[PDB]
Amino acid sequence: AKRIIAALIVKDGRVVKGSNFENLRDSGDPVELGKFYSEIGIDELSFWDITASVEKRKTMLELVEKVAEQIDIPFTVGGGIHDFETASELILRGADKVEINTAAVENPSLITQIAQTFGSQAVVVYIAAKRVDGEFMVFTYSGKKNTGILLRDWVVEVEKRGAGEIVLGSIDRLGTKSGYDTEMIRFVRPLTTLPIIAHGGAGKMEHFLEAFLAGADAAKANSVLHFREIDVRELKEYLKKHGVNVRLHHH
Ligand SMILES: N#Cc1cc([N+](=O)[O-])ccc1O
Repeated sequence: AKRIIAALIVKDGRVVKGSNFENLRDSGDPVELGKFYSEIGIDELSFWDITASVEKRKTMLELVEKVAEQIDIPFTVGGGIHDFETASELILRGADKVEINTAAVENPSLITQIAQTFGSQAVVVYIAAKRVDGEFMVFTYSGKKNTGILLRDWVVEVEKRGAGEIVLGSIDRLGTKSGYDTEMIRFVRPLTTLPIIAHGGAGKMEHFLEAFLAGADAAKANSVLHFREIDVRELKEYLKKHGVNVRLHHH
């Protein structure tokens, strides 16, 4: 089974750079846009917040509460989640999963701490990687720091610490529309039993097929969806056509 995940970069409760969906009352409203995606076949949403520190905590909690009210598919929230209490408030307020990267690399036990209370399934570790001198290396602080840690080693440790999913982000392909980094995905696939979410490089429908052939369990994309370079229901139809298994109350 494969998942298509829409990623929305948000700031001050707005979708950064908005969208091309003229049928929407507000093409820059993350809740309405997310709601719409859920109705046309997106399997999950992922929100990445870049609000300034002062209002950030409150803005992210308001976001997840509003989203959880209106949508029924799973969603992830991320962006500067650095400790357990921040992760916890967001999950309790409505998010299904939290995404972490830098804070996990600096304190791998953070993975375990969140999973202890909320289950491994609530913990998504984003791994940003790039080729450096012929090796896949792990990068932190939004791609600014080469940690010197090998991708191979961090993937294995991440599963060991109890993460539920890995987002595998190729800095080599980010923003290029040249396609997902399938060599990187194939490199990581045999190292872990966790679901792998491909991120970085999506430009056309065929890129998604290639990513799944590489062993990804999900594929995440941003502006190619919001600017409607790819249509969600067309993409699902296309994937199904070529043999990809795509899909189309607790007290
Ligand atoms: N969600 C998300 C997301 C995360 C990162 N990131 O953790 O570098 C980048 C782009 C994104 O859309």
